[PDB]
Amino acid sequence: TVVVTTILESPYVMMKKNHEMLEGNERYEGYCVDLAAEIAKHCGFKYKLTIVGDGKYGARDADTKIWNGMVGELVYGKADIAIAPLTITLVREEVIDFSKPFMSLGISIMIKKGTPIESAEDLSKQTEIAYGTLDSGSTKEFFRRSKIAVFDKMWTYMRSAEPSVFVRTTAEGVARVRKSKGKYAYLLESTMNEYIEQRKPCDTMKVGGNLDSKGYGIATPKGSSLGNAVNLAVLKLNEQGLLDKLKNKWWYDKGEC
Amino acid sequence: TVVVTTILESPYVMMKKNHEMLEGNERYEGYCVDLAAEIAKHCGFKYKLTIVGDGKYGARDADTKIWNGMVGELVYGKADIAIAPLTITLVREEVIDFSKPFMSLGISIMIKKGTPIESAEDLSKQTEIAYGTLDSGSTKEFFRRSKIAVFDKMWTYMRSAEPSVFVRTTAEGVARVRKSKGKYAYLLESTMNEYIEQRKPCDTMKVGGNLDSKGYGIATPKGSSLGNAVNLAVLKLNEQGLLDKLKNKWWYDKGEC
Ligand SMILES: CC(C)(C)c1onc(OCP(=O)(O)O)c1C[C@H](N)C(=O)O
Ligand SMILES: CC(C)(C)c1onc(OCP(=O)(O)O)c1C[C@H](N)C(=O)O
Repeated sequence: TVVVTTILESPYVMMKKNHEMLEGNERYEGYCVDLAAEIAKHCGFKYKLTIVGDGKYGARDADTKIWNGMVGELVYGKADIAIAPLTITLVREEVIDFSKPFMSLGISIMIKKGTPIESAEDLSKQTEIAYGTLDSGSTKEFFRRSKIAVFDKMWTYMRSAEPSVFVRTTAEGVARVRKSKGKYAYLLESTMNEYIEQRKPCDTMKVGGNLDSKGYGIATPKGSSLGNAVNLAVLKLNEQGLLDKLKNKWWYDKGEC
Repeated sequence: TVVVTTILESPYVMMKKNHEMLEGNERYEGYCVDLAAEIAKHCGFKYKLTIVGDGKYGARDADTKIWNGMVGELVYGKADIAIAPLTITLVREEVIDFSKPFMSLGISIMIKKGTPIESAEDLSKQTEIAYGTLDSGSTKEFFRRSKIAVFDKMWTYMRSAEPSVFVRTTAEGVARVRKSKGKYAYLLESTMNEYIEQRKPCDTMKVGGNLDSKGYGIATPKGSSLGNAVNLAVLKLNEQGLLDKLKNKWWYDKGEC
C-alpha cells in the first residue's frame, strides 16, 4: 500500500461533515482526494491518505537544513508520494521529483468588492488602498526581486508602507481584505483567490491577470518506482479533460456566489 | 559541443535580416535563441543550433510507427536536446524526457476583428461564421475526443462542414481568417494567436479564454545526462523572471499594433 501524504486545505483535501462515521480514505473529499483516486486507478496501486504531520508544505530551514512539511516527509522516508497543491520549485526539485504540472496558477490580486482597483498597475499608482503579501514566500520574493518597474515600484511601496502591509498567514490576508472596508488589497496564489471568490459571504474578487506563472505538481522521492508512471498519468488525465473537470467541480459547481 | 535541434518559427527562432554576414548561432534570433543561450550559460556548455530537417515537431506515424520532427531527432540519437515550442504530451513523454514547462498555452480562438464571436460556445451555436483547425494535430484531436458538449458539437460541425474548414498549415489558417471578411474563425495555440495579434495589419485578435491548458518544454533523449540539469535551469530562469522577460520581449516590446 502506497503512503500518500497530503494536507488539509480547501478545496483540495477536506474532512466530510460526517467523517467520524467513516474509515480510511473515505473520511476525506476534495480536488486532491479525487485526483489521488484517479492517479491510483491509472497507475494500479492501493493507497492510504495521510495528513502531513506538521501541516506544512515544504521548506528547508536555513540553519538546521532540515526539510519540514510534505517534502520533509518524503526525503526522510515517511511517505511515498505527495498529492497536494505543492508548487514546483527549484529548491524542492533538487531533493524530490515532480510530475508535470496538474494545475497552473500565479500571483493574483484580491480586493473587497467595490474597491477601485482593476490591475497591479492601478495599485502601483496609488496609496489610498494599501496592498501587501505574506511576510515570507514566493510571492514576497517575487516582488522583492522583480526588475519590472510596476512590480519593483510596488515592492518599494510595500516595504516603506506604514502600518505594515505584510501578514503572517493566508487567513490573515483574506480577513484583512474583508475587514479593511476597501482599503486593503492582498496579493496571493490565484487558485486560492478564485476559490474564496466563490465562497460566502461573497465579498471579495480576483482582478487583473496573474503576475507570474507556476504549477502544482505531484511529488515522489528521487529514484521512486512511482515517478514515471505518476507523471504519465497526470498528462493522460489532463489530456482526457479530467483535470479541468475536477477544477470546475470543486471551484464552481460547488460555489456559493 | 551540444547539438541542439530547433525549428524556424516566429518569434522563437528566425534568421536575422543580415544572416548571410553572420555565422553559426549568431545567424538566428528569437525567444528560443535567447533561451538556448541562457540555458547553456547556467548549465555551462557549448552548443550548436541545428534546424530539424523535416520541419516537423514530433508525431509518430501510425503505420511505420516512426517518429518525425525534433522528437525523432532525439529518439533516434541525432540531437542531444530540443529547444523549441514543443508541447509536453503523453505520447511524447513516453519516448523522450521533458523539462518542466517554460511557457504555458492552450487552444484559443482567432477572429478577424469585428467578428461577432466572443467564445467557443458562440461558435458552436451557429454556422454563419465558419471555423476550423489544422487538418491534423492535437487541436483537431482535442475536439475529436472531447466529452464536453460545446466542444463535441463544434467537432461534429467541423467534420461535416463544406467547404472544408480545415487548413494544411498555420499560415493558411491565419490567411483564411484575414481574407474571409469575418466569415472564418481559426482555432490554434494561444501563443501564436497572441503573437499575430501584435503584428501588422493588426486585423486579428484572440477572443475568450483558452479551451485547455498545456505547456512547451525543453526535450532530451530518455536518460540523457543533460535532462536533470536543463530542467533545474528552466525552473531557475522562471524564478528569476527571465522567462516572462523573454515572452514580453518577443511578443509585446517588439510589438507593432
Ligand atoms: C496551496 C495554497 C493556495 C494554500 C498556497 O497559498 N499560498 C501558498 O504559499 C505562499 P507563496 O505562494 O507565497 O509561496 C500556498 C502553498 C504553496 N503552493 C507551496 O507549495 O508552498
Ligand atoms: C508552436 C506553434 C505555435 C508554432 C504550433 O502551432 N500549432 C502547432 O501544432 C499544431 P497542434 O497544436 O494542432 O498540434 C505548434 C507546434 C506544437 N507546439 C507541437 O509541439 O507540435
